[PDB]
Amino acid sequence: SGWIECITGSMFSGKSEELIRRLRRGIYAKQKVVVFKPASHNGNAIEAINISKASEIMTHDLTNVDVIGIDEVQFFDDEIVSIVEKLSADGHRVIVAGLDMDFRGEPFEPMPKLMAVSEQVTKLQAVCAVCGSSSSRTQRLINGKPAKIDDPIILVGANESYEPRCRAHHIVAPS
Amino acid sequence: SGWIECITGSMFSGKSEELIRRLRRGIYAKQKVVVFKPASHNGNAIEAINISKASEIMTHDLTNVDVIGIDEVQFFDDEIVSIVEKLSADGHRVIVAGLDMDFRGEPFEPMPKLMAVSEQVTKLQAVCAVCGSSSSRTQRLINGKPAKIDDPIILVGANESYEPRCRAHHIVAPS
Amino acid sequence: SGWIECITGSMFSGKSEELIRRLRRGIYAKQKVVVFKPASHNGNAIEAINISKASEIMTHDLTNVDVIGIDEVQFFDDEIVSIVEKLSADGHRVIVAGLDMDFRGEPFEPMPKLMAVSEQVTKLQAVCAVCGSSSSRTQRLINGKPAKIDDPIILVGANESYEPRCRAHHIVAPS
Amino acid sequence: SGWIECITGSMFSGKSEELIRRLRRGIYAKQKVVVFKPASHNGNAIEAINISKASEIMTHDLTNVDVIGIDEVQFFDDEIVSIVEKLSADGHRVIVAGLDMDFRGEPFEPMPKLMAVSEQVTKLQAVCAVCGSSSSRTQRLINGKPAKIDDPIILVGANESYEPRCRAHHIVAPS
Ligand SMILES: [Zn+2]
Ligand SMILES: [Zn+2]
Ligand SMILES: [Zn+2]
Ligand SMILES: [Zn+2]
Repeated sequence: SGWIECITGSMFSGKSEELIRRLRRGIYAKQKVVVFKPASHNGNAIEAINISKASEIMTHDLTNVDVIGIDEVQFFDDEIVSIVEKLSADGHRVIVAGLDMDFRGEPFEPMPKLMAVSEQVTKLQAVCAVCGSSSSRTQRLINGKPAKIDDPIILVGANESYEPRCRAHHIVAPS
Repeated sequence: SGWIECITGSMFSGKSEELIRRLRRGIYAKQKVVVFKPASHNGNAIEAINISKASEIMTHDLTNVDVIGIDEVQFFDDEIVSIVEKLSADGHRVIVAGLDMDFRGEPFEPMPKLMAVSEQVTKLQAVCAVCGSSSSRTQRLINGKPAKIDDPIILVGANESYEPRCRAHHIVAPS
Repeated sequence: SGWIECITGSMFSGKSEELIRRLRRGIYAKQKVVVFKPASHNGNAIEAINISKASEIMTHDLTNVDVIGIDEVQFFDDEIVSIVEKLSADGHRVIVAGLDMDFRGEPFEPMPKLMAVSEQVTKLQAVCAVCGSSSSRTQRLINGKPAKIDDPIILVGANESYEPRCRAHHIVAPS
Repeated sequence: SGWIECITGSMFSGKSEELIRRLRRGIYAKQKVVVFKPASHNGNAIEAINISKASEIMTHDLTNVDVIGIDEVQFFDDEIVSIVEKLSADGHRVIVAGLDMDFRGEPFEPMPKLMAVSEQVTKLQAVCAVCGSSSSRTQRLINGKPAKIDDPIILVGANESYEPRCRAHHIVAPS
């Protein structure tokens, strides 16, 4: 039967690299492997498919596919949850990777529900760019200073950066 | 600084035992440790506190407490999330344990949000009572047969049982 | 088929508690479970067997046993390795728990070989009794002071204690 | 202070990829990172150093290096163990990756001792090329058939291959 593996953590934790590592094990086992993302060994290669909408997944013929990866799952909405549940019901090994929290430390839909329903959950940590300890947050900086709680995701002409930080060095500025 | 560790999995996965194991490490380190639950080494013992409401946690003086456990967190509502966030902000190591899903395979509030915000997440599996493989679900049986999707949690006079099952042997009957 | 799971770590890491947790999953799956150590749910209970010698394991009829635990494996010599390999070959789930290192930080036979050959390996950490960080060592103290590199395991009339410590607070005194 | 992380598993388990993933977290934290192997982000890149002998490690000036990777550690002998112990004593985060067992299922020196002494140990599994279950072994095939227990590592003109297999599909032929 099928199952779901969930890979999560902050922006700099290497989630996507870990997803690919797991998928490449499929290749060496002579399995057919695909990875969906927001838009090789002895002849066997990961088939990568760029998508704009979660619903696109079901338009592909996956009957002969053993392992299905889905990267950056926070890009999609709650629809991806039932898709993943159906795929694993159908007998596929499904591996999903995405952010646990945004820059504000707010949970990123739909990872919470995916973590709750998945057979396996791995939360990867990064390393704090301030102190070098294990980190769990992503610090957004705008013009050198911590982003404010109500700063929009998209800006025009702003100097901005992201870095991994531990809880102790993560700052969300007041609105 | 503080952090949150999340222990989750099905009813028969040993979540509570794992919570206690982690807390007892605190004891051997000569830390002060408490565990809250829904209602010892060289003199140092886990202080267990039975509570009916999440809000009770904040009525206790925890200033000198190093490690705070909270068991069966699915008993509480979303209020427990900000409490846990505050406690870890305050510098405590907070360890929460609770169910990931109910008998229907539906996510059990508030574990999804807690998993999303926690530094560490461990999903424990049990062993399937049918086939002996790793299990992730809890099968509810009423009068020998799989519970229906819309069966109430409380019954009068029903023969009922729970057992660990893998996805392949977990059955939710139609309504 | 069978496999071997290895649980290791320092004296105060809760290895034995973790072993029991895993074994109790067997019970809830209605499996027959035994645990060997150096010398219950719905009728199904862990059968505990106290032994002086590794060779005793093979004198017991284990044909109907699903899960075999062996605690404190550092008590036994290298003979336990082939026994464990045979048991897992025979189709048993074998779970072994024991110390990784002694008070000197020296590897404790036969755990290194067992870790190398096992399908799964879990190294548990404790909490440092000095600083509260994750610990990997056991500090032996004799008359208040770090034990010396060539201090014997057995003493007469000595004041001695053990506590968990991180590498940074673990001290082995010169001979 | 420093510590040692050990990454192990069979030939097709992705050990080297996991090593690189961990090292790249160092980069994003603005740490100085090097990787030794048997013979980039915002200006910061992993410095890779090809070596023939473990003793070469100590001829490099590592005083300003935060994280030290060592890949394919089974290439080196027991000398690498004290080198790694010294480096971690010196305050470095040391990450070692290497094979747990050879094609015969025999422990590969010096990984057993490294696993015993390290703070963290991760054994990665691959996927069985026969049955698709989790695998822990590497099957060596010579002229289509399982390699014999006493077949040499080096051959002239032999058709040979390696594939990941579970214990149940791993075969070592009699001598
Ligand atoms: Zn920090
Ligand atoms: Zn089953
Ligand atoms: Zn310490
Ligand atoms: Zn197989």
